[PDB]
Amino acid sequence: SKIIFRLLLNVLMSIIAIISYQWYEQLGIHLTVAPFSLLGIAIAIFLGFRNSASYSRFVEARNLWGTVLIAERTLVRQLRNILPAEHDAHRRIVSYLVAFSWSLKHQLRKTDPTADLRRLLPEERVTEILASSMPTNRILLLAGNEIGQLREAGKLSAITYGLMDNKLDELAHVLGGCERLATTPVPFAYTLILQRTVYLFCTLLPFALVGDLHYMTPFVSVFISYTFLSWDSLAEELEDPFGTAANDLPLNAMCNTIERNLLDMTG
Amino acid sequence: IIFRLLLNVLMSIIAIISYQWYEQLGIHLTVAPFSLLGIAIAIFLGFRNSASYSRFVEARNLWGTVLIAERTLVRQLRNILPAEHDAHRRIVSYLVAFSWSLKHQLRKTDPTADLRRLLPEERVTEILASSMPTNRILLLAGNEIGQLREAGKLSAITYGLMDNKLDELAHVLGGCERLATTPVPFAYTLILQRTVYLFCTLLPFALVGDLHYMTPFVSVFISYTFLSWDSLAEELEDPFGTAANDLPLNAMCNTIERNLLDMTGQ
Amino acid sequence: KIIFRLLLNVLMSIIAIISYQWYEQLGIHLTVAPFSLLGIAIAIFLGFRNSASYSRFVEARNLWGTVLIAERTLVRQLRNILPAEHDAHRRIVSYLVAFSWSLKHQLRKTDPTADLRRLLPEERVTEILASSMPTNRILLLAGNEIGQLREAGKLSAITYGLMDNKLDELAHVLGGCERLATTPVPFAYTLILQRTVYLFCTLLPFALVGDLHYMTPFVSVFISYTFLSWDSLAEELEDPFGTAANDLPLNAMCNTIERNLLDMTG
Amino acid sequence: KIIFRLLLNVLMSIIAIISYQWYEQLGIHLTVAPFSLLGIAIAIFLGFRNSASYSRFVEARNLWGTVLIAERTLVRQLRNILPAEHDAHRRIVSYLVAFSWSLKHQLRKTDPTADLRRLLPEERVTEILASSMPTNRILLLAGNEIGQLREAGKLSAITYGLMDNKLDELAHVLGGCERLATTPVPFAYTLILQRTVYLFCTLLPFALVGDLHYMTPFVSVFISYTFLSWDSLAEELEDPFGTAANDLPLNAMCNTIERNLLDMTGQH
Amino acid sequence: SKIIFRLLLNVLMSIIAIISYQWYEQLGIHLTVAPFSLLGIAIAIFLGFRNSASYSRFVEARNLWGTVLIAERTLVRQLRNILPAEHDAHRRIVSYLVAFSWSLKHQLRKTDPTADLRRLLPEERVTEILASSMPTNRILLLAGNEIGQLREAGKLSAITYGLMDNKLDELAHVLGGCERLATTPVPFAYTLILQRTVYLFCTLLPFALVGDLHYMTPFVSVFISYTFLSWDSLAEELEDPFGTAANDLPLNAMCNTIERNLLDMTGQ
Ligand SMILES: [Zn+2]
Ligand SMILES: [Zn+2]
Ligand SMILES: [Zn+2]
Ligand SMILES: [Zn+2]
Ligand SMILES: [Zn+2]
Ligand SMILES: [Zn+2]
Ligand SMILES: [Zn+2]
Ligand SMILES: [Zn+2]
Ligand SMILES: [Zn+2]
Ligand SMILES: [Zn+2]
Ligand SMILES: [Zn+2]
Repeated sequence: SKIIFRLLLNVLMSIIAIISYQWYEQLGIHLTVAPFSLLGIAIAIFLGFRNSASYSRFVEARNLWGTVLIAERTLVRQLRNILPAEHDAHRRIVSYLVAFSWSLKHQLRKTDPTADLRRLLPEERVTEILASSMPTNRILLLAGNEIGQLREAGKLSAITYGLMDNKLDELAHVLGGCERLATTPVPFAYTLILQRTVYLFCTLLPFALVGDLHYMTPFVSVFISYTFLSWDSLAEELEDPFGTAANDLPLNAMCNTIERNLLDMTG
Repeated sequence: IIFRLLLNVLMSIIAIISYQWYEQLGIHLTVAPFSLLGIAIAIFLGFRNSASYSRFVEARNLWGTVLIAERTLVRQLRNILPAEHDAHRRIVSYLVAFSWSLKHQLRKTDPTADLRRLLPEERVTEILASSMPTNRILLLAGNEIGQLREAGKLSAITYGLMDNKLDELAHVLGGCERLATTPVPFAYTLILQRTVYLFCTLLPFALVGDLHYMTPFVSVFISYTFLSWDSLAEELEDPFGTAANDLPLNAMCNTIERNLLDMTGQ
Repeated sequence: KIIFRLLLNVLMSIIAIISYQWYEQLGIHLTVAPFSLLGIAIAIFLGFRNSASYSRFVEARNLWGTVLIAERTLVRQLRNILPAEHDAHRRIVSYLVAFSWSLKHQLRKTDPTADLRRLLPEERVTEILASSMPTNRILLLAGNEIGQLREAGKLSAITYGLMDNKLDELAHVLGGCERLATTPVPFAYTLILQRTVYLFCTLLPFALVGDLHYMTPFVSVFISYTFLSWDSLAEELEDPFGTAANDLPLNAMCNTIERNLLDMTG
Repeated sequence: KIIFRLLLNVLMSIIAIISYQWYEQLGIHLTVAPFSLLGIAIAIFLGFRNSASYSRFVEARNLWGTVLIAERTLVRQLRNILPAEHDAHRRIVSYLVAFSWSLKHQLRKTDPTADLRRLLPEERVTEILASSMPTNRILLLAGNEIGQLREAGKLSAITYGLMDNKLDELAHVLGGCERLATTPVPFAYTLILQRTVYLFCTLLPFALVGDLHYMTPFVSVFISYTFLSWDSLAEELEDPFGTAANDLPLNAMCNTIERNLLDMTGQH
Repeated sequence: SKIIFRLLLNVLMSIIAIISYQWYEQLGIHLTVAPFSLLGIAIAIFLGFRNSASYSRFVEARNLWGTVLIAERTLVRQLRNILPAEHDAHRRIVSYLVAFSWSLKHQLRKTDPTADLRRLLPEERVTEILASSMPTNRILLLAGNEIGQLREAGKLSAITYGLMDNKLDELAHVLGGCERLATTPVPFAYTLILQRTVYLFCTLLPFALVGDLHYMTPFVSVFISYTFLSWDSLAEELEDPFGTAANDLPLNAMCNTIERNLLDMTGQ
């Protein structure tokens, strides 16, 4: 959908290349294919590496969200297995854990967490969380308070308390990894130039292809332009994995899966 | 894969016998632009198959950890409570339930017969009532270990060491679920398949000038190696499938069960 | 500074356009086929190199991501288990925060004394800066604070150990950042490939001008822009701790850390 | 084994010369440009394939490394915690060494009887050999020894846990190696992926004569050597536990760790 | 290096080709550049992949050595933090930790450690350390005897004893990874291929260049051979990161940094 526009332009520069062609020698222009085949292969190589980097940002982001689900399930498991009777702490903690993940989606989508927070917590908490530098980080400190007082209440050994504390550390690592990938994107520094280069190549290519491909120029030029531009825009979607493009991650579904898992695990 | 090679032999034969008419419109196909495109395709094909490959390997890793963490959890119980064979058999049957249930979840098949062969039916009923049955099998197993802990037969220190093995099985379950629902992005294989198939049909048309009657044998050779490589990526999706090059999840589940049993004198 | 070299190449082309006609008396012939073998090879090497430069920048960010993660969870641990002991909260947070600023000045080679005096008594600042490894001594002192809690019976040996592991993480960060700063990417990779990228871009028109006559500036400028752009991209990524817009925003990261740790302790 | 295919390349090259005459007698032609597009595609796929093979080799290399690391530090812990318990030192050490040799035999699909019988008493050798997974049973036996030191009260639960971790590392090695052996990720495609390289290297002189009429054999086999080296080297690394020139020296590694452990308990 | 030698011979093959192009028609050799473009690009792809592997193993070697400093630092931190009064064991452990790094240097450089060992430790210990097949291993065992005796004097708990024991496990992983990088290089086929082919390709190339370019052949055939040989010889450096070459890790300075960190941390 994004590239259909500029594919048709390339058909036009192709028609312009075909109409302008017989005049090359009157206009003084000689444009052979060998120099463009060298330039095109070097962009291919560079598009290959940039796409590899983008995808691996995607794969990392997906992996970090996988750990929210893994580590919330097993903190709840350890609670049910060591303090089975305290359904009261069960429910408090699960709300923090469910809050943490919706809070994190908003942080990364850069949207308002007030609604989701009120749906799950008391409004005194909702405002303690909204007041923080980082709500997600505030939610974790709160979830740790819940576990801390069970230790001070003697319901946990220092060993079974260390076991659950380690799961909140796993979520701290998820939080940091998501902020690194969010706020430190792939260097934009050249993404502007990284893309300027690929379309400049696609319009000039028919002008250099016609001499060989007299009337087939618009076909082979559009085929070539398709592949180069598809790869470059996938590279740019996948490179903001928390974005809202169609190939980005489905953070809403993932927060829902997370909610259903913990609620099913406590009630 | 074998069908589209023949359409290529046809295209090349069409190109051969329609070659007379090439300058009628001034349509002319050079090899040069097609070798630029064929090289930009080989690169992207190379990178994609890389991701398909890494995805398949991760799934084999995950399943390998099942065997490892289950072997080592049963090892600890045998080494620490060599007397308590009742707990031995209980914990082994949950650990074997987990693999089978994970397999059935990944293949979206019913785990009921397997679960009943291993567990008492009250336990099966608790598991299948869950919207996440394999995750609940872990809660049960964690319970067996915990009452060994609450009955004083394990110290907090080794209880914690066994709980950690359960956390490893939890990472397998998550990673399988994440892989199952997170394919390599479809946009990748969409444009690879559009681009690879178009390029193979057009190719004999551009080879016919250079190779007069030789195009069918060289154009077919070129398209076989691109389609071989492209279809390798498709052999490495669905690692949890049932196909011949999909993982042998059943045989791996039998190995798991075979190990834990010979480990407890059965 | 890269744009400068573009215009030199435009000149190399117009000189090569006018240098061209006399080529007879010296007998110099330059086809473009050999130059496409060399430009391809350079592009392969430049792509592999940029990959290494990007992976080094990424590891820099991960390192800094870990101080923020490790300092947050150490302070959360303190407030979760000793929520009364705010006299140790303030001392440790001040140590954690000074570790970050000291780490930053260390990587940027600037006087840290302002930040240290702003966060610690002049007794401390005199002591830390007397050491040859100031960031290492801050970790040592932060280790004392937890250790004194360990002897004061306020922490078990277990949770004393758990907080020790967070200082360990910060020890690995200090080491990793030091290792990135002292061990630059093998310089053989930067200027020897900078020279061959440079030589290649100027010598390119003199080999193009045969096939392209007055297009040569237009096409040679395009190619050179491509190579010099990608090569300059690897320039930036590969000194991640530098002071430059594209480089890591260390001052912001340290302010976020300080605001987070204080926000966790009012 | 590959020098045979190189010589067929000089042969094919002589056919190309003495029959090129009659090629256009039919109107059949072979330029270089199509075979240069195809050879570059193959070279790209060879790089990626060799990248995957190599990373299989490095991982098998890291897992064997961990065997030596974990056996050394477990024996170190045993010596440092229980300096007096030499009978226990000796029993565990022979299990550790039995584990390594039995892992080598398991990966190479050879018989471990002689190494087991040199190191352990026959009641345990028949028990180990009876088992479904002998290396796994050796780990279980090593674990019983550490278990009875705990039940006898000679170890804290903590320091008993520090050594039990050492056994878990060896269990991860065992599983990683099992997966790197019976799980070539793709199979009978390497048959395709290398048959492709074989046919390209035979058709190459037919496509080279026109440009370079009798020089083809020297150029045709230079190129063939290049392509077939990279391919066979990929297949060597693909199977790191094999007996090839570029595969793992498991024997040197099993001998190093035996030598380390005897030197570590005062048997050298 | 030895590279500049090989650049000058390319000036000879070119002038040879310049002055022997005369006889090409008479000798019946035709050498289009096109087939050499296909070989060159192939080799460039393989060289690109290989350099990556070389660079990776170099980066890993620097990483391993970086952990020596981290693990030794924090071990000394834990000792002061946990048993601040025991400056006597502080000094013995640190001399072991210092001997470990110097011995690790000698082991990787394959040089005698006796001098550095004599400088740092009593004579009975130097003899014991030099007897072992792996002195770095024996040094870790000795440092661990120190920690162990502090545990059986009741001066450490089982937990804080564990906290410090982990640091020695870390050091063992360092030893193991370094030993692994030192004994397991990139498979030598990777280079013999890339050494024979890159060299052979670099000299046959002007012979193909002369017909297309006649007297420019030297200038351009040299540019190409510099690019390939730079990239390939640089790979060879990065593959022996523990080598005594100029571009290899500066192991002596890292052992000096390590010795000075550890002395600064302990009063001196
Ligand atoms: Zn986890
Ligand atoms: Zn509950
Ligand atoms: Zn494990
Ligand atoms: Zn039993
Ligand atoms: Zn952490
Ligand atoms: Zn406070
Ligand atoms: Zn270890
Ligand atoms: Zn002994
Ligand atoms: Zn460490
Ligand atoms: Zn001291
Ligand atoms: Zn001439």
